[PDB]
Amino acid sequence: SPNPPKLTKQMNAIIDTVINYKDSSGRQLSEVFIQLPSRKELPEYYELIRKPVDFKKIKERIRNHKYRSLGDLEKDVMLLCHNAQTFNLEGSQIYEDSIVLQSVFKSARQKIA
Ligand SMILES: O=c1nc2n(C3CCCC3)c3cc(C4CCNCC4)ccc3n2c2cccc(Br)c12
Ligand SMILES: [Zn+2]
Ligand SMILES: [Zn+2]
Repeated sequence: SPNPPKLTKQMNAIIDTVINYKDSSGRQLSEVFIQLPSRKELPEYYELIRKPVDFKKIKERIRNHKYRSLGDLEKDVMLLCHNAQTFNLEGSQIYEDSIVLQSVFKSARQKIA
């Protein structure tokens, strides 16, 4: 049966909150994470990261009704942030941005659900 309207509305609002988020410096943290690096330019990314995912793919899964619960969506957002932390150095801007986006996802979920 189709996802109920409440679930659909919740996923769009949560992902939009994460993608649109700007820190105290005015920087949109999601920017680098929208699209994966190219397989031709950065093959080492695909050698180390077993399940690559980006926000474009998460938005595709939301659009095509693939997530059946908020937990399903959370699993992919957490995977994206975990991959950023696996590939990139601890303490780097991209590693630290992914930790902030995990927090933004959780806070947005608490406000809509
Ligand atoms: O884990 C990630 N790490 C990175 N990096 C790092 C590799 C090393 C540098 C940062 C990216 C770098 C790019 C360049 C390409 C060429 N033009 C500039 C930007 C593009 C996407 C990148 N990207 C992700 C994109 C989506 C999801 C995840 Br979870 C990641
Ligand atoms: Zn549809
Ligand atoms: Zn794990």
